[PDB]
Amino acid sequence: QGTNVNDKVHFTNIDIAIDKGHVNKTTGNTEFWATSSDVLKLKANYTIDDSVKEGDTFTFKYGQYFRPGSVRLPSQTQNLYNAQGNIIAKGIYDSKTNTTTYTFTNYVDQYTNVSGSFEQVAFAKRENATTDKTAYKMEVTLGNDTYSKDVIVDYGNQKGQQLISSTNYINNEDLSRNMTVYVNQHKKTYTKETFVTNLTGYKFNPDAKNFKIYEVTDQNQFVDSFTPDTSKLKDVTGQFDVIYSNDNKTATVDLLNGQSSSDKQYIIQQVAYPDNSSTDNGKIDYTLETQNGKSSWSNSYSNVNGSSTANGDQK
Amino acid sequence: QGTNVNDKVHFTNIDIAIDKGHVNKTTGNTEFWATSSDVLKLKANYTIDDSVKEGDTFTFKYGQYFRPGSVRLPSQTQNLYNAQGNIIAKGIYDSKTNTTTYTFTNYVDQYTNVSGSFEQVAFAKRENATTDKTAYKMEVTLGNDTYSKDVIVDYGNQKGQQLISSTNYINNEDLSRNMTVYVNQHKKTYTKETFVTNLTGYKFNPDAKNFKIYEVTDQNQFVDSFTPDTSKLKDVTGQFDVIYSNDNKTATVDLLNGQSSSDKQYIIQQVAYPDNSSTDNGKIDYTLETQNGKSSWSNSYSNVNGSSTANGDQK
Ligand SMILES: [Mg+2]
Ligand SMILES: [Mg+2]
Repeated sequence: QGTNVNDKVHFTNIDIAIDKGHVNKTTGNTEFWATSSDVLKLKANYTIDDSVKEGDTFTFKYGQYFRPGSVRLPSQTQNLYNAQGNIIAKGIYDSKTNTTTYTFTNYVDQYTNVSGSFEQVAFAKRENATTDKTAYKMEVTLGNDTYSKDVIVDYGNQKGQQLISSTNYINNEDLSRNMTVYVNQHKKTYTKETFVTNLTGYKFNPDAKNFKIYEVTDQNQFVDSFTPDTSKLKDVTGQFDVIYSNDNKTATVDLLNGQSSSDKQYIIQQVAYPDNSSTDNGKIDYTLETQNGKSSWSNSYSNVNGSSTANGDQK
Repeated sequence: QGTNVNDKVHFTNIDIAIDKGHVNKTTGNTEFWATSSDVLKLKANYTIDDSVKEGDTFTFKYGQYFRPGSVRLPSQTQNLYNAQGNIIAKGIYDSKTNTTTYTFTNYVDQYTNVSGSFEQVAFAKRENATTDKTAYKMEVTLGNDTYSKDVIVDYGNQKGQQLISSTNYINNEDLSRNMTVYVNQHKKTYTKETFVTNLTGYKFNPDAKNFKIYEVTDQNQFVDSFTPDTSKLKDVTGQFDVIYSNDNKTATVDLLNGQSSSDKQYIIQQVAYPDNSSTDNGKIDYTLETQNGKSSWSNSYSNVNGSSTANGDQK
């Protein structure tokens, strides 16, 4: 009962593809533009040996640079279906081990000569696949069958920009946007440095204590993937006053923080929660006001479903 | 009751954008590649005059070349929401008049100073926006506020191909693929002409009488949009023998049809139904076997969700 049957579930035609992929003007390669709506697609065929029984298990093990999901983190639930639309294997995905463990239903005792296929949306493990225009080996083991493919990733980090942001990830359970903002990558000096975030369709939760400010101590902390390793970083959150306003849709912080000038470099992380469950569409707008003027970077969320919103004053 | 309040619902910042759009390498323009996953996005802000009351109506009227929806036809249901996630206007889209009529709830009596916005996925009206690399004026009237934007469409009709297919539309209610296949656009002569369709993840319904063969009598009838006008066409369906096999996943037709040779040109339409409701992913493969060898064209469906299937022999 619970027997591991990795050796009895046989995968063929394993493939990782970039969907849709962006062709690099100069090199001619198709790349994975992770911040331009590309995803990875993992596909395979499989057969199940007849001796497999109800409750037998098998695993999908994903590698260092590869995981299921998209910008949105994968569900803990991962199921496989039959052509009738019924679940035949119930899977639990563990992020810590980057592994899904599937358990067969009674389908495998009710049916013989089973063959199937799947297609799964997949992505870079951003905390490891860190750097723009760099090939990373995307690896997976389905049962005991291994496959790998090199994928060139680009996240578009423009290291000359004084303000640049990206979605780090979307939470699968609450659809919150988990943001990463890079301030001062090019190491200028400022004598005014007001950082404002304005949310459309989202709100901050100040009580959740998830607006975090890290002082960079090494340029290589700014990973191109916008998924820095917050355990390497200097947390200075408590030194700053983050002021909320506009129904928790605006956050303002004086990054000078009582100094007359600063050449400090920052990684800022934030969590923005959709207004309601009818949509997660919206926009997050960043501005940085310095002595030289204002820089801006925005992040828009517009799905293929459409949406609408409205507000008014109750009488 | 039921007062038309088009004059009392005011739209601003109306926009139609191509999402994502494709840049034409030669011309430099951003184009709507309708068969390469682009859609249109209609956006606007609005305000509601306070005198509007429950049951008051307003329209969105779409133009000759523009409609809501995507490759998938729009729902008859079109709602507007507030930031709490509640419906504030219940809409009915009529394809015949290309108009949505919205009815306000009691939100517009219980609230004052209402403003809002929407974002709607939209598309070409393919029966009218027929031709590749052609600008079509995409027009809409929201209330009494009109807007238009020229959009260059491309469907990728390669007129030199002896066989080419496209999705005409996806049915919104049953997710069927409604396909258009062009045979012999360049008008060659054949002495073998076997046309086969193979479905993966879909089945034909032979009983439904929706596999149609039209004999082209004017090159113009091949519209690049793959949405020909079947009223201008010569229906020859009943002359041909369409042979179903492989669990209604394969259809085979001898297009020579008892002649020794043929230079006829054909438009073929078909309807392919998903195996189940858990997904509509899958593929349709077409081949044409002539004296010269075999031509093939395929259409794949791979959503951002993932899917899986399987089949076996019930014990
Ligand atoms: Mg068995
Ligand atoms: Mg009113």
